[PDB]
Amino acid sequence: VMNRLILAMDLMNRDDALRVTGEVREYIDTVKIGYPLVLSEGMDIIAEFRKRFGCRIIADFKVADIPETNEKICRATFKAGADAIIVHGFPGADSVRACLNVAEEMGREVFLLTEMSHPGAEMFIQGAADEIARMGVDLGVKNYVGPSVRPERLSRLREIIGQDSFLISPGVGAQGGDPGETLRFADAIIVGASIYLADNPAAAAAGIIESIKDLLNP
Amino acid sequence: VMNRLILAMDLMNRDDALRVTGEVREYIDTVKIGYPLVLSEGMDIIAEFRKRFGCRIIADFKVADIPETNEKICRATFKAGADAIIVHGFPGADSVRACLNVAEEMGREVFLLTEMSHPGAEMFIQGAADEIARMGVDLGVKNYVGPSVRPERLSRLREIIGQDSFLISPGVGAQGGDPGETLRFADAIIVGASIYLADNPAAAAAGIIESIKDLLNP
Ligand SMILES: O=c1cc(O)n([C@@H]2O[C@H](COP(=O)(O)O)[C@@H](O)[C@H]2O)c(=O)[nH]1
Ligand SMILES: O=c1cc(O)n([C@@H]2O[C@H](COP(=O)(O)O)[C@@H](O)[C@H]2O)c(=O)[nH]1
Repeated sequence: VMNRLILAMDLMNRDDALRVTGEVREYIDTVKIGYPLVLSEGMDIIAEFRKRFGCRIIADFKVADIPETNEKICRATFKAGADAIIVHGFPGADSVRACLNVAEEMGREVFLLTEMSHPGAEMFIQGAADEIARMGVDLGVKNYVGPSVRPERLSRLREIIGQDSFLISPGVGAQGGDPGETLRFADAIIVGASIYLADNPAAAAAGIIESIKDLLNP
Repeated sequence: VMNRLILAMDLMNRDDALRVTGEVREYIDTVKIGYPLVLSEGMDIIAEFRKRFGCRIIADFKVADIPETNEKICRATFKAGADAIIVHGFPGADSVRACLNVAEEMGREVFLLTEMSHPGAEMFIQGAADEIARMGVDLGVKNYVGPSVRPERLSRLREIIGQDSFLISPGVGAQGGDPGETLRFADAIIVGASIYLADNPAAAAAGIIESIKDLLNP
């Protein structure tokens, strides 16, 4: 992940999407694309992004259905060109395994979302996060997503998943997470509104990259 | 819901979807449309279904993001003409409230998914299900989704939500739930593959209904 910085492109608008991303392409080669954009402009928006930019794309679909439906979702997502897909753990091991199977059958990647950055996450998710993380480990998951906003559960997550696993962390910028601190445990940070909304996308990104310049490489 | 029967249109081919749904319109006026089809053909498939069949559409997106992102998803979804959207409870009250807001601010409905039909659901969901349903009641949620395959959990769900709430239940047909016993608690059953993968979907819909006959009306 170039500069350890993944853009969360949640603009809901094909033209502003391709424009903010084009304006920051110099700084990032990895884009997270979620339902805000995909439901607004269609799954073809993924390809148009691979063409224009030759970036990597993480489909942030928070897959959370029964195993049979999860398989269909993954299959469809990977057909539209996504390099990876983000899957919920709370639905349990069979739902996560359904995604893993399709991923490998198609040589792509699954990220397991173990925990979330918003206040409601404390209600049910936080209490299960350790067991969801261990479930991921037992399942052979290598990629994880954890919240930058509470650094101390990132650390626990790192404990459980080992330094072998790849960890990416949202909640940076808009939600108040510190990029520097997050990267103590996370391999890459995810940043949305801080970049794509601000007056000067390019400058907001470069300001972020400077702030963590001592954390770049390799 | 006509004949208390909701078609889960999980065909991923547009042509096969528009056609099988066409063949059962006699029997059903409410279609659940989920990500298998939407990710294959686009959000426009919802409006198209609406302007061919004049049916209510439940957008089964198992919304499960932070509040900010949930809002964008609900807006995008309702703008493509969905009458309702299905939202996960596990991410907590703020995420669910986020959807309830767009819905109320757009005269639409939210369904709260409290518990699921697959074996994996026992891992984390089952243990939180009562508390998630109670959270639903407190938020003022009026529509719910619960699994037909675990009849004692349905009964339990009905206790908590009241007879005032609308309850729809999947897992009938393919996953082994019986329509009759389910409707003892649920207002409507959801049926997917046991209809849409049948040689004569029309026929299959009738066998379910004919067999449901004593539970029809009002
Ligand atoms: O726990 C999580 C998991 C996420 O995927 N996200 C996602 O990360 C992005 C954060 O964007 P923003 O930088 O504007 O806060 C959003 O797309 C959101 O859905 C999150 O905020 N918290
Ligand atoms: O607990 C649940 C919740 C669901 O939404 N569903 C959905 O209901 C439908 C059931 O389809 P089928 O009748 O072919 O089993 C699928 O779209 C599935 O994702 C489910 O099976 N169990």
